Order: sequence, then structure tokens, then C-alpha cells
Amino acid sequence: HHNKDLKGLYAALLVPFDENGQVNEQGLKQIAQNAIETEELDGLYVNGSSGENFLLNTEQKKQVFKVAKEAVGDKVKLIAQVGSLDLNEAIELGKYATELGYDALSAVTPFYYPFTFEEIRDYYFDIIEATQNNMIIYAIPDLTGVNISIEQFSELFNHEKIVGVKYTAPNFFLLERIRKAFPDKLILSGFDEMLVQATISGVDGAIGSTYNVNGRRARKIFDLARQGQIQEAYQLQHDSNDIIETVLSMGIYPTLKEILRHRGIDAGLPKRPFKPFNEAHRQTLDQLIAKYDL
Amino acid sequence: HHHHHHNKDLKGLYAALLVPFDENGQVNEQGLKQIAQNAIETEELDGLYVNGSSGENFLLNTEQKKQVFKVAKEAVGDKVKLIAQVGSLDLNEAIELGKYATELGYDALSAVTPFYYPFTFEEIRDYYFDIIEATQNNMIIYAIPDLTGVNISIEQFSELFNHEKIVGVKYTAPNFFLLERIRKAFPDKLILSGFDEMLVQATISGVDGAIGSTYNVNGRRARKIFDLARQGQIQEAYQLQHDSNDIIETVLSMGIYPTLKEILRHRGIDAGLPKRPFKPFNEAHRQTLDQLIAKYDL
Amino acid sequence: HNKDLKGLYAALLVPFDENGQVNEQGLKQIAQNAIETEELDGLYVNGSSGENFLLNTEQKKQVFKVAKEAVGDKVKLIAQVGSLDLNEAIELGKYATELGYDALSAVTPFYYPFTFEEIRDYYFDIIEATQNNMIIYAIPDLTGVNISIEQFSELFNHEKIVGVKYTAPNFFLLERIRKAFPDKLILSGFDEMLVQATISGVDGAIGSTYNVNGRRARKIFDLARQGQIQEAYQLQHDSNDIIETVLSMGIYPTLKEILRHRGIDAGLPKRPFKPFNEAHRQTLDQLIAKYDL
Amino acid sequence: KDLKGLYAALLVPFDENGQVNEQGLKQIAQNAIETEELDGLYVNGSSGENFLLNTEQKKQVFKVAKEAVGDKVKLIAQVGSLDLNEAIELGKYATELGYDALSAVTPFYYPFTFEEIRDYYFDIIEATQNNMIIYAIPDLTGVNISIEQFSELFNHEKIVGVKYTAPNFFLLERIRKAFPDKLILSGFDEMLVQATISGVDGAIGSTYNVNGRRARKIFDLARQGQIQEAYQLQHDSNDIIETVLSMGIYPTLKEILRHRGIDAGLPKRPFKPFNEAHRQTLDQLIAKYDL
Repeated sequence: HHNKDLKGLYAALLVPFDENGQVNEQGLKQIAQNAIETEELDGLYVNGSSGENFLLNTEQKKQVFKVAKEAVGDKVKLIAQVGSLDLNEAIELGKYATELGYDALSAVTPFYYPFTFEEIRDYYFDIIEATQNNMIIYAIPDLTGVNISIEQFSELFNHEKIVGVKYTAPNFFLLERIRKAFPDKLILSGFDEMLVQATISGVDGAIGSTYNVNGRRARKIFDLARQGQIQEAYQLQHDSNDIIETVLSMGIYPTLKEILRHRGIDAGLPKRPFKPFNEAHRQTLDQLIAKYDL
Repeated sequence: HHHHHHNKDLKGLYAALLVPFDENGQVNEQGLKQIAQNAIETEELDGLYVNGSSGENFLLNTEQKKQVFKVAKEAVGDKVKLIAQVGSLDLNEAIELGKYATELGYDALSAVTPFYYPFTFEEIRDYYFDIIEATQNNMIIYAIPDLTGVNISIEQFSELFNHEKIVGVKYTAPNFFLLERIRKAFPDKLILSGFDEMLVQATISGVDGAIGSTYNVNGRRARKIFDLARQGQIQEAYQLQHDSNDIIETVLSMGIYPTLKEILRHRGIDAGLPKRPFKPFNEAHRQTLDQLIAKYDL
Repeated sequence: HNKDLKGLYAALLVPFDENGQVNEQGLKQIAQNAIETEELDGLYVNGSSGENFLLNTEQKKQVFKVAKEAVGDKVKLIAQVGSLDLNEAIELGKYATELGYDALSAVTPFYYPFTFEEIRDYYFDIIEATQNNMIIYAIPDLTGVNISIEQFSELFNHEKIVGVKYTAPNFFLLERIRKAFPDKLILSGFDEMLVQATISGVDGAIGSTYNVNGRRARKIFDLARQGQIQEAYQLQHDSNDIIETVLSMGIYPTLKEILRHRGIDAGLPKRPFKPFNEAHRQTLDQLIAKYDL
Repeated sequence: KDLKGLYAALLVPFDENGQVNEQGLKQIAQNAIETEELDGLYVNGSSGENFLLNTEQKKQVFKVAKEAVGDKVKLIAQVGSLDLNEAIELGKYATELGYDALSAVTPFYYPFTFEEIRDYYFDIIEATQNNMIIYAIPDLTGVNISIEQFSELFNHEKIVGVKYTAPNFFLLERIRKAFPDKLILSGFDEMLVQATISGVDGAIGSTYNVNGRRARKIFDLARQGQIQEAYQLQHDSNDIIETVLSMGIYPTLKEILRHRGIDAGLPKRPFKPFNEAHRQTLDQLIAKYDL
């Protein structure tokens, strides 16, 4: 099917900032490039959670969208996250990413307020109507507190422009049901640490923050698992989970950015209120980098 | 320069200001002016909580939030207390809004707890400190676990409340044990409760006042509940709470922001629409609503 | 004629020997202290607070029988006979009724995800086999079970479901239930919020800390109903120092340690509850002196 | 015996008074082994309606199940209970019968400290001298076990493994690699294939009483790298599991067994019996998957 066009493995693009929380355009270019050339991924997921997107103004997000695309070739896959509590902004950001040639939009489920399902649905439908691009639903119950049922996915997936879902719920019974119920829809998993379990559950790819530094083992996990080399794939998951668990204990986005500064990348700073990497973790992280050759 | 800038006590009852929008999500300025005046003149409230949850703030852009602050302010007398909710996931935005509200003469800022990301406590703390340091205004911690996922502990309240510019808290956790502790541990800080439907329990727990969306339509009952409970007329206070919770329950089952704005249309106010993705009031609730306005004189 | 069940009740605490057998002598002592020293209206026997879910059927009968023996005929007696084993619940309800207990009460079936109609008919069945009055015992904090407005209606429609021991931390739902069922007995079970429950129109309360703080609690309840609210709330501050302290040290062992300071043979908790930790003793002695316990 | 393998969480048939039906029980037990080709029985678990039973009933269930099956059959006795004296008495009784290991649910209802939970295990082990499997079930109890707590527990040589039911494959993978020499049995039937490629040594399940064969294929194929076929069988098994959950799991599984000529009797109240409004739908599932 054509709904599997955007299959494969994406870096959820991190963003470097200066002291005043402004995008460092030069390090951004480098991080994009690092994800394609060094990590060998199929594409970038731009302005997602990992890019500190929800801390940004509209101009900043356009800035990220623009530099990301300029920074890669025509054959690279590009998904633009335009979700926002401000639907006018979401539509604005959607038209903008679309006119730039991003292959698909996506949008986090509306959050903060307890939106009814019907409100959630027409939020997606409205971005679609006004942009005419393909749309990937970004189901993330850990950050939003919003869960979507099988019946609700049926209604959503009945829209010929809702091409699939970045799936985040820690539930493999639900993953399996969705997989069986929507076999020609696109499913990308967003739990780096359960990449192997997602892969055997038939996901079409994955989107991840840790693939910015560990994209190579991720592709082995994904290929070894589909080739039935379950054991070798799983061993790489152990390896990948030492890395993920370690990086989470130190604060994931600044820490990943730090692993990149070690490759000689201008990885700048997180945007406040996120704090910079705590040096009291320097030794422990050096030991991690050497161990896994990061 | 040498202007006698009077420091209002922030005690009392506030409307969390509702905002009316047009078909494209832009602010209806005359609608807003009427809504603010209804809060003061008809509902007899002490002040306005501006750009809060109830005002659909987290759906707006920076310019629109600036707009709301300006209109609400220009629409009330100088006796009226104003609190500016400037909290936002974009800290540059919050500082900007905070300087802007402060230059307009808003009596305090508050900011919701940073949400969405699992921010550490040291991150939440410094978010507040950074707003304070850039605005130099008094700050009220907006503590809302039901919308944010963020709870705050007693030891952490001590750390925040040790900043002389953190003057108090907008309290919404449905926990009357923690409220009591906080009340006793911080006797000279300001506590304003945010659960309309538990105003009576909050009042007897020693809160200094309250902020609510429903006060926009039930502000006179609220006052009665507040005053009677403190005057020891406990039974009459609670009976008025039975009535209030009738209203609150009904309005919650219909979509609270649109419905309250619809109760206000009915008084000739230009109540417009909510901002999408909120849907407009569903006409199927109409008759049930008319029954409620009639039984309760809204 | 039936008694008026309104009032203040101790959730009765139970002393154990080194083997988790009941210490009958100390039990009588704890019961007597609740009525004579703490001036409470009744006992609620075999509730969470008496470590009842740790007990076998014979032990629960022991406690029923000792409690009743310990007190005068004017003393209100409510029997918690709820149990995952419905046959057991029925056997204890009948046993407690034949003893003269004024009402039965029963926890919401828990552990399994029982459907509401299952929860309903557990109550209706206990009632039908015992023919005593029943009090729904709702504790979301321990069971993870919530009961909706509509669900209380179904239950309360039954003439022999006479009320509810309420412990959900939700004063909106308390108020709803209060408005809708003015004919039903509401007893609250959160000591640290007795003032809030009192201004919300509860007909009394059941608590474990009233075994040591029953006098302040009566005052909180009386003062607040009489609208002397500033003073009730101040006694809640005081009561909450006690509750918070007791909570942080292991509430049931600590409560029985306090009772122990009064000459009561309050023995041990039943394993796997661990006994009071000596490292807490100085801080505990400081509580006893401050509030004269 | 090696404790590896696939177990039926043994269902119990009752009469109208919630008394055990011993003949039906012998039959359900033999069905798991002879018809379902399972390695063992997990006796008096949640699926057995254990927590609705009295002490003597629990003993009756242990006795019937053991006398029902051959010596080569693996047997685990769930003895956990809030009454530690009852757990110790049942663990002694099940050990004297020859049960290969004990397990005990995490103590629940009350907010026990971890230290209290630890010593509940250690005391049971001390008095029984049998091996012990921690039955950790956050869905039913509200208790999660952290990785550092596992280590304190698994440091005991007699705590041989864990029946793991937390729906968290991050935590499972951490435990799998922190305790390569411990036994891990997964208890979520609907995620058997994810558990298998995560290194579980086998699994315990109520639905295996009717779909034990497919489950064996899921286990075997997945370990063989036959990943697509294993996952397909999980789709099939998940149709069965979903349907069974929507109708009342214990009574419905017992209805499937009754269709096989087994005296599956009733659930113990307050569980209600199978609702006949589900019969057509249940008949169709049985026709479709040859149950």
C-alpha cells in the first residue's frame, strides 16, 4: 500500500540553543546531518517532543522546520510535528511545513484541557482540511494523559489522509489489536527501549530521540528481529537499554546533546526551564561513551 | 519615580475571566469588556484572574494574551484587584507577558506549574525564580495537578515560600489534609482555592479567598458561602453550596466554558464562541440549561 | 427498638502475641479505653484498623465476642464482616447479629475486577442471609474501587442498606451523596479531615486515632456543628500533628504504643506488620508530652 | 525438576454454595495436561478463585490437583495470603504433598513497606524450606516491584524466580539481564510472544486451559526465530482472550471446558455465572478456533 511510504527509522531531531533560548542554527544543521550520515537513519521527525518544541514560539518552530530540510537530501524522509494547543498556529505551521515539501504532518493529541474525543478528532480533521497533507496521529498518553481506543482509531483511520500513528502507549495488547485491525495503516513506535518488542509486533518503523546517538544498533535490532534473529536483536536491546536507562537518569535531552558535543558538534544548551547537563554526571557518562563507542 | 503605588491586599473572591471568540478564534473585545464588567458589577467580585485556564489562555498566541490583559484592565475601576496568569511552556513568552502585565499595573502574577515534560522540581523552582527576577512582581504558584500531572510537597512548598516574592498559592489539589498542613505551616502566605464546588470546605480550612470560572454566574452565592461559613452560619453556607454544586455539576456535564458563556449570552452579553478545538455549546443541552437558569435565577 | 447509629466510633485496634494470636485481655482493655477514657459512642469492630484482613474466621469471632463483652448495653456496636469469601462474610454477619451488634458493614469486594452488579449482590446476599442492617464501607485508597452517584442510588434503594462509611478523599462526591440521601447515615472515616466532613453534614465518624484522640475529635465535631469554626479547625491542626506523626511511624503499631503508655497490654501487631521501631521512641515520647496522650 | 515451561493457572469448578466440585476439578486438571499438553499446573492462583476460598478449600484444591496428574508433571502451589499463619500452614501442607515450588502474591490491601513484604517471603521460606516464586501482580494489588527491590529479594537462594505480570517490557528486559540465572514466568496471556522474545523461561495462564496448544506454538516458534508465524498465532489467541475477557473470564473459560463434556460447574459468588446472552457469540468463537 501507499500508506507505507513513510516506513523506516527516524531521528526525533534534537535542537541546540544559546543562553537566551534561541535556536543555534549551525549546530542544528550538524545534528540533522549526524542523524543521516553518521547514524544512517531514513529520516527526521522535526519539532517533536525531543526538539523541545513545546517550549518554542512560532518563529522558532519555522526556523527548525526550515534548517532541518535545507540540511538533508531529497531522498531523506521528513515528518513535521505541528501539534499545538493553538490550532491557528498548528494550521499555520502545517501550511508552512507542507509548502516546504515535508512528506507528512503529525500532531500530538490536544492536552492540558480535558478535550472530548469529538474535539480531538476535529482538531486533526481541521489541520488536514486546511493543509491537504497526510497526517500521522501522535498518541503519547505518558505526557498528555490522553488514551485512544480501538473504536476511536477506526473513526480516525477512516479519514483517507490519516495515514497512521506514532504509537507510544506502553501496551502491546493494544498494539497487537491495532496492528491486526489496521494492516495497511502506518505504525511507527516511539519507545526506543522496547524497539525489539515493537518490531515483532509488526511496526513499520520507529521514531526516537536516542537514535541520534545509537541509530546504528537500532537498525540492527529492527532488521535482526524481522529476519528472525530474535536473540542477537535482543542482545542489542540490552546494550541499547544500558544507554537509554543511563541517559534518562541524567536528563535525556541535555545528555544526548552532550554525547553529540563529544563528536565535535556544537550542541549548545537546552532551553530553560530545562537545566543544562549536571557535571556531577560527567564521569559516569564518559564511562558510557567509551563502553558503547558513542 | 515618586508615585504612591498602593499595595492592595489580595484577599477575596475572583472570577477566572472567560473570553468570547469569533469564528476564527480571535478575541471579541466588546464581549470581553462586558464579561469583565459582569464579574465586577453584577457578580460583585473583588477581582479578576486574567489569562487563566478558564480564559482559554493556553489556546492563544502571545499577541492575543497581551490583548486580553489590556482589555480586562481598561474595563475595570482602580479598586478592582487584578492577577495576571502568565505561566507558559515558553519561558521567554512568560517573562514577556509578565513584564507586560506588570507594566499595565496588574497587582500580581501567577504561573501554572510547568507541564507536559517531566520537569524536575529544581526546574519548576527556577522557572518561577526566573519570572520573578525578570518582572520584579509578586508571584502566585498556580498548583493544578488535575490538568498538569504535577503535585507539590510540603518540603517543596517551604523552599518556594522562602522566596519573599512568592506571596502565595492558587490551590486545586482535591486534598484537605495537605491544605490543612500548608495552612498551618505558612500562616502569612496567601492561599486562594480553585475548586468552586468545595468553596465551603476551603473557607473553613482558612483560605484567604478563591478563584473560579463559575463565579462569573454564581458570584453572589459564592460570597454568601464565603461570608456565612466565616460568620459561623455553617448550615446556611452549606445549603448555598448544595445549590452551587447543582449549577456546577450541570455546567460541567455540558462543557463548562461554553455553557457559562451561554448563561451570560442570556443576560445580553456578547458571549461569542469558544476557541477551537473547543466545540460550541451543543443545542441539545438547551432545555436542561433553561431549566437551570430558571430554578437558580442566573 | 433499634438505636440511633449517629455518633463517634473507635475503629477498634487489636493486640497480638508473638504468633499473631489475639490477646483477649488487652483487647478488652483497648475496648474499654475507647468507651470510658475516650468517651466515644461506639466501637467499629473487625475493620481495617484491627488488622482484620490478616485474621482467620475463628479469630474474627474472638474479636467480635470480646468487644461486645467489654462494653455496656448503651454502647453502639458496628460489625465489619466484609470478606472476599462470601460464605465467611455470611457466617460472620449472622454470628455478629446473634451477638447483638446494631449493624453490619462490609468492604467493597476487592482484588478481582468485580462488576458493579456483582458488588451489589454481594451486599444484597449478606443482607438476605443475616437480616441485619448494612453499612456500605467504601475505601478507594485500599481497594481501588470507586462508587458513582448512580451506584449509591441502586444500593441505597434497599431499606436495609442504612448508610456508608465514607473514605474517598472527595468533598464534591460527599456533598452529592449528602444532598441525595438525607435519609441515609453518612459516617466519615478520614480522621485528618473530620472538620471538613462535619461541615459537610456527616452523621458521625469512625477512626483509628480516636482510640487515643477521641476527646479532641468530639470537640472538633461539636464545635463545628455549632458554627464555632475557628476553634474546631485549630483542634484539627492539633489532631493532624498527631495523625501525621502516627502515620509516619506505622499507624497501628504506634497507636497501640500510645495506648501502651497508659498501662494497656497492647502487645504486637500481627505479621507481616512489623512492630514499632525503637528509633521512633524519642519523637513519639515528645508527641505524648505535647498533646498529653 | 527444572521449573521451565508452560502452566495452566488451574480453574476450579463450584456448586451453588461455592463448595469445590472434586470430580470436575480432577477433569479440569487432567484437561490441562493431557488435552492441552502443558508441562504443569499453577494451583490456587487468582484464576482458581483462590482468594474467595477458605483454608480447608485451598487444601482440598491442592490435594485433588496433585492426585489428578502424573509424577512427571510440574506443580507450583500459590500459598500467598494476607494471613501469614495461613500462608505458612498452606505452604507446609503443599510441600508435604510434593509441590515442586511455592509462590505467594505480594501482600496487598494495606500499605505494607517493602521491608514488610520482604520478610513475609523470607518467613514463608524459613518455615517451609521449599523454593519460592514471587507472584508480582500490580493490576490486581497496586504493588509494583522496583529493580533494586528485586535484587534484595533474589539475593535469597530459595527465591528461585518470579511470575511477572507488570505490563512493562522495559522493566522485564532489565530484570532478564540483571538475573540471567533466575526463573521468569510471564502471566499475561495476550503478550506471550513479546514475553518469549524478551527471554522468559515459560509462562503461566488461565487461557492456556483452553488454548494451551497455540500457546506452545507461540513459545516454540518465537524462540526458533519463526517470528511471523508466532505473531499470527498471537493474533488468533488474542481474539480468544479478548472475547473471553468481554464475557467474564473465569466463567467463560469454564463454559468452553463444559462444551468438552467436563463438569465445569459455576464460579464462586460474588462472581456471577456465564450470561446466556453471550452464548451465540461464544459458540461462534468455539466453531472458529476449534476450542
